[PDB]
Amino acid sequence: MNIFEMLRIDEGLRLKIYKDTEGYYTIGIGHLLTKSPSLNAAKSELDKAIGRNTNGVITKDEAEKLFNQDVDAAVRGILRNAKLKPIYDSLDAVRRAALINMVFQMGETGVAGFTNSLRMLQQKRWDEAAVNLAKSRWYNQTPNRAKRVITTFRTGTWDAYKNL
Ligand SMILES: [Cl-]
Ligand SMILES: [Cl-]
Ligand SMILES: [K+]
Repeated sequence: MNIFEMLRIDEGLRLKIYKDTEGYYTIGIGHLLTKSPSLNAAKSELDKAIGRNTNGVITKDEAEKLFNQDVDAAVRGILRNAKLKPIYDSLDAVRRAALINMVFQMGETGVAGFTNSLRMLQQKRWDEAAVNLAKSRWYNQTPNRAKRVITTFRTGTWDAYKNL
């Protein structure tokens, strides 16, 4: 297991524009296109992102290319953020993937807002961090995914993803 495999499980793979859990146009492996309710806007983006006039469908290789970029951008965002960098630096590699996962799903700004959870993580109070992380809109809206990510932070193992 690794961050790519982890996120592939959590986000799935769809080759045509679809709506994510929040109702937002997305494609490939969780690549958010826009928060706009306009499909045309989403199609625009798709074309910009892939570099060609697509008509809302992409190939698997194209989906994987956006995913590679997206994982890299999440790591990049954590590293540039004053609130997240120290947390990321303090973690082991399995927990680092859990944080990248959160940032991919909600964005740098979003995760940096998790102040208290972040502090418990940096303190390495795993059980407490896990309880705290669950007290969130994130957990309530995507509880199965959240539980997976939280278990990863709690244990430092991939047990939540094995068998998937
Ligand atoms: Cl993009
Ligand atoms: Cl879920
Ligand atoms: K998805």
